[PDB]
Amino acid sequence: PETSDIQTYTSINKYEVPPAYSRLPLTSGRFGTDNFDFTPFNNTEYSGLDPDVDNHYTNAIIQLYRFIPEMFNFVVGCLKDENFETTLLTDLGYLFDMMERSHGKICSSSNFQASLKSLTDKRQEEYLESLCIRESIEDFNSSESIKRNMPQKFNRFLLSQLIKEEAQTVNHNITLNQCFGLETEIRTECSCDHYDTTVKLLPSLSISGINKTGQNILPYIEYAMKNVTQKNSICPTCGKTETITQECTVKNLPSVLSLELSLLDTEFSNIRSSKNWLTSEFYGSIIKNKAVLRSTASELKGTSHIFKYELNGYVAKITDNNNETRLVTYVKKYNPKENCFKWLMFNDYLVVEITEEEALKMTYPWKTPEIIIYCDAEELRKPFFSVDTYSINYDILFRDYFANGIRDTARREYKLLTHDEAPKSGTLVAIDAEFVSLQSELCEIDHIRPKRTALARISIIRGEEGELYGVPFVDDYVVNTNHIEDYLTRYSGILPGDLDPEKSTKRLVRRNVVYRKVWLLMQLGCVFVGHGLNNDFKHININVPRNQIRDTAIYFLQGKRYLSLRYLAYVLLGMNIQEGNHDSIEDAHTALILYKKYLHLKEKAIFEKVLNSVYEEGRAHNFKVPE
Ligand SMILES: [Mg+2]
Repeated sequence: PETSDIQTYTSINKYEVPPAYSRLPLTSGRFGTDNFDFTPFNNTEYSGLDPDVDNHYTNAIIQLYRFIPEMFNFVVGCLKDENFETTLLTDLGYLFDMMERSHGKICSSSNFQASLKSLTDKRQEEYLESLCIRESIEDFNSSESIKRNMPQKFNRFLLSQLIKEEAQTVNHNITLNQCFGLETEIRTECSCDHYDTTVKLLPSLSISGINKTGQNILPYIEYAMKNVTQKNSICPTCGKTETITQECTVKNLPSVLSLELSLLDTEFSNIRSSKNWLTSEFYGSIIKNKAVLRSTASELKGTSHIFKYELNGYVAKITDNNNETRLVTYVKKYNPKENCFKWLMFNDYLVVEITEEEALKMTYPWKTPEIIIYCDAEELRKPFFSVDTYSINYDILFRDYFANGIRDTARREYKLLTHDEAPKSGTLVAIDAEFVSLQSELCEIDHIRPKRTALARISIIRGEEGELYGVPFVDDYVVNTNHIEDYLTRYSGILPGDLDPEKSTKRLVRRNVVYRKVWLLMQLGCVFVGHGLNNDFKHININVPRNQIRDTAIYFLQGKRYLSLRYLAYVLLGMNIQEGNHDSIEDAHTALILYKKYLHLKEKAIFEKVLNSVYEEGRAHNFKVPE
C-alpha cells in the first residue's frame, strides 16, 4: 500500500478523502490466513485500537480520553487499589495502562466493551432510556454504521458513569467530577412572580446552534454557557397547553471542557464555509453571572482569575466518497523539552503524526466535528504519570475472592502464595487459559467479522525450583452470565459449571480479579511460559512484552507450522492431552516441562538437530498420535 501510502493524510482536492481517513482493511486474529501486520499503519509509539469490536463508536472516544492528563493519570491511578465493583472505571484503567505500555503495539478494547455491554444489559429513570439506546447502536444491524448524533450521547454517558463509579472508589475521589464538573444552574420560570431552581453538575456541554444573531466556535460555547429558551411541552398538572421560559447558566470554568456538537447540516456547511472556526486557543472569564470567552486576553481584560484554554483534542466524523461513515480522533500531546505540541490522528489501528494546520482544518466537506475537548493550558502541560509511580496492592494474589463459596469439584489442591515466595521481577510462572464461544461472523457482500470468544478459565502455576515447584497457585473459572454459543468442551475442558447458580467449582469474577492477578504479575516483571500464549493474551485482552515470553510454541516452531503440545508431549513424554480432555493445569504443567526440556537441549547445544529430527520424523510420519 505504498504507491499511495496508507498513511497519506492529505489530498490535492478538498472533496477527496485521504487514504488515512478511509475504511481500513478488516483485521483478524493472527491467521490462518493470513497473519496481519500493523507496522505499515502505525509508525508512532502510540497504540491504535482493534476495530474488531461491537460498540463501533467508543474507540475514537477512548483515544480522546487517553490524552487528557488528569483523566489518564486518575483513571490509571485508580488501578493501584482493587475497586472490583467499579467495572467501567477499572477496565478503562487497564486499557489505558495497556495502550501506554504497548508503545505502538496494537491493543484491543474487548474487555472494556464487554463491561459496557454487561452494564447496559444489566437491567430488566430517564437514564434507562439513555442506557438501552446503546444496544440499538451496538451489535450494528442498522444499515450504514453511523447515525447522528450518537457519539455525543456516548460521551455524556461515559463521563456520567465514570463519575458515578468514581464516587464509589476506595477513596471516593471527586477528581473527574471536579475536573469536568460544570456547575450548571438551570432555572424554570413558570411565572414572572415565581420561578424554580434545579442545579446539576454536568460533565459535558451540549452545543446548538440557533440564532446567535465573530462566527467561530467561541460564541457557540458562550451561548451554551448562558441561554434563555422556551419549551413547547404542556404541563400535565393542569392538562392545559403550557409554554414555559427557562434560563440555563453555567457558573464555573472547569479544567476540562467537554463539548458535544448537535448542529444542523446547514450550520456545518456554514462552519466549513468559515475558516479557523475551531479555535486552537482562547481565554475565558466569569463576569456578572455569565462566562465570557474571547480569543486573546486583550479583547477583554476581565477582573478575576482569567482562565486560559487550549484545544486538547476532538473526535470527528468522516463520511467517505462511498458515503460510508466512521469516527476518527484528532489529539494533541505536549513535548516539554522543546516547549511545543505534536499532533496525532487515530483511525482505529492507523496512527499518524500530523500538522496542526491539518488538525484544525474544518473546511473539508467529508469532515464533521462531533466531540471537542478543551483543557486548562497549565494542566495540559502536566506529565502523564504511570501507575508504576504508585505503591500497588498485590494482596489479591495472596487471598481468596469469589462468589459463591461452595467450592465443589475443587480440582487438585493448589496452595496460595506466601510472602516469602513473593513474586518479584524475573520470577517465572506457567500459564494456560481456556475460552468459550458466543457468536459467529457474517458474510456481508457476496453476490463481517469473526467473533466472539469469552475467557472461561485461567490457570497459573509456579516456575521457581522449590518444594511447590510446578504446583498451581491460581486456577480460576471466569464469571460469565451471557449466553454461550459453543462451549468447546473437547478443546476447553469446561464442565460446564460456569453459571454462578451452579457453583460447580471456584467460579471467580473477571471484573477484574483474575485480570488483576495477571496484570499485577506482568507489571511486576514476571515472565510467562506456556504454549500458544499470544492468542491467550488476545482473549484475556492483555499485552505482555516479548522479553517475558517464553513460548514453547515459538521455540519448537519450524517451517511455520505450529504443533500441538499434545503431539510434543506424546513424542517427548506420556500423552496427557489424549487422556483426558481437558485441563488447563495439565497444559500449563507440560508446557513448563517443555520449556525446561528446551533449556536442557539448548544448553547441550544439540537441539537444532533434534528439531530437524522430530520434524523429519514427523513430516514423514504425518503427525500421528497412537491411542
Ligand atoms: Mg490450554
